[PDB]
Amino acid sequence: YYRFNTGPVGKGPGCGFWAAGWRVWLFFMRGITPLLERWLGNLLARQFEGRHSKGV
RNA sequence: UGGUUUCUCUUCAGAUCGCAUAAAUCUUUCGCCUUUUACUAAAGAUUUCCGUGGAGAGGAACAACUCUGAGUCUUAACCCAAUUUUUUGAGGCCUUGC
Ligand SMILES: O=P(O)(O)O[C@H]1[C@H](OP(=O)(O)O)[C@@H](OP(=O)(O)O)[C@H](OP(=O)(O)O)[C@@H](OP(=O)(O)O)[C@H]1OP(=O)(O)O
Ligand SMILES: [Mg+2]
Repeated sequence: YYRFNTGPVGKGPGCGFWAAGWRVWLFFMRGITPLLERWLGNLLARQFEGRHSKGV
């Protein structure tokens, strides 16, 4: 925004440069994918296999 | 002495790259601090995921070929006659050695 709102261009909304935040949130997904695949796999495996009482 | 786009599989590659950058586990300190998660911010040890490269094999061509550029019997007209070279100052004779 400091580079965007420099001269005659004011301080309205008017700024879609979503590439930076887009990269930031996709690099979040890059690492959250194993964690959520493991967590959702255990969720589905407990729902369809049952809970093991004193197994571990 | 002479010819590649795409799909899959296998294998080997991360001591200067993937000129980009996430998460997790352990162990040790921490930092807050009702306890457990969920966390702070460092060191270390390890892993997973999104990507990548080299080689080989096979498939799908929707590219087109062999007097052709380069020959082991064709094909760069120029390495082809005045003192330094591929055109003789040559010619003649005689003695020595088993
Ligand atoms: O109000 P300020 O503290 O001056 O800052 C605001 C705020 O952004 P910050 O997060 O940097 O404060 C606004 O964001 P909101 O949280 O209010 O949504 C933003 O507007 P948008 O983010 O909605 O675009 C706006 O930007 P601007 O007013 O330039 O359009 C920006 O103002 P400043 O840039 O003047 O700080
Ligand atoms: Mg209790």
